[PDB]
Amino acid sequence: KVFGRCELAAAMKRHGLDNYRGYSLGNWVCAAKFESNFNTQATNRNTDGSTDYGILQINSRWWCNDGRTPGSRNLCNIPCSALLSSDITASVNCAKKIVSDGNGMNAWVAWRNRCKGTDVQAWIRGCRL
Repeated sequence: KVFGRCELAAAMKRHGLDNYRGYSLGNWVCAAKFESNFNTQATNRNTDGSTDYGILQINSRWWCNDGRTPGSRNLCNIPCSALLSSDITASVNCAKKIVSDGNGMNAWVAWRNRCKGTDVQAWIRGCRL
C-alpha cells in the first residue's frame, strides 16, 4: 500500500506516534516520505547483506528476522515480512522500540539528513488530524 500524506499521519497518530519520545508527528511522516516514499512494500538491500523493510525501512541486523542475515538479532520479535503489510501496526510498534534505543530518530539515516532541523510541521499541514 502506498499511503497518502494525510492518510499516513492519521494512521501514525492513532498508533500513538504523535510526540512519541518527543518527536512530533511531522518527524515520522517526513521520515516515511524519504525512507520509503510512503510505500509499505519498500525493500532495500545494504552492502552488509542486511535488508531494510517497510514504510520506515527497519533493518534486519537487529530488529526483524528475514532468515538470511547471519548473526543478526530479532529484537522486535517479528518476521521482516510483517513490516511489509498495509497495516502499519507492526512497523509502528517496532519503531517505538528503535526510537527508544538511545540515538532517537537518528537511527534513520534519511531523517537525520533530510528531516532533522527542518520545518517538519509542513508535512501534516492541511491534514484533518
